[PDB]
Amino acid sequence: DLLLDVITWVGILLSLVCLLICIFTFCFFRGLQSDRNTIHKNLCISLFVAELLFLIGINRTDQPIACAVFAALLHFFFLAAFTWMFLEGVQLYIMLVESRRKYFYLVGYGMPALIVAVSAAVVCWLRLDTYFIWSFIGPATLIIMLNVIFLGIALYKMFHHDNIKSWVIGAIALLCLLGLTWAFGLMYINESTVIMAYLFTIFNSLQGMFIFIFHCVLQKKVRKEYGKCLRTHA
Repeated sequence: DLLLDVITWVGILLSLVCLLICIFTFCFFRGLQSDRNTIHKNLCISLFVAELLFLIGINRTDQPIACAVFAALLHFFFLAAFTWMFLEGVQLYIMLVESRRKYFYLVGYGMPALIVAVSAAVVCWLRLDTYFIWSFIGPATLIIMLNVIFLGIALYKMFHHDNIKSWVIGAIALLCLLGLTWAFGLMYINESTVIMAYLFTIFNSLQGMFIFIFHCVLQKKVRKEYGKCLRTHA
């Protein structure tokens, strides 16, 4: 398990850095700020927190009180990131049919918050032996599928009838990347097979890679603003 952990540190750190490079460029710039800059900022914040909590809580169950906090925080932030891409798909559909910053914050964090508190009322990730690992997976898979539903609706609308097209293609690719990353991420925790846990590292490296290359340098708006700042400063 120790040998595989060496590889995971490389990938998770790369995901943390690649998110970090454009976690602030979503708030450090006063031009980009919009309804797709708050969703894409909270998404990176949630993924950053999830990655950091993973790196600090892979198996450290020596302190039970710390393990419980680790588990609750990770279970909250995973579904927070997933519902934030839900809100990203909803926003991409709305900007296709045609400031709600706090109301996206309400759906983006309230729904994960509602589940965690209610579920708690009834390895440091969770008990994967039935009980309510399925009660976690249910909402997660449901919102992933329904985000796919919106992404497909928008893509089909545009295709049979731009920049929204590129954004929804990037969003569906990013959602598939989260799927194929945090599917092995929930396998690296209860076991240590090199067959999937090792590829979990490269999927984190690609997940962060896509977040940093599509939504931070290939939008022709973040790149232009960063170039403006760079050229003006010196």
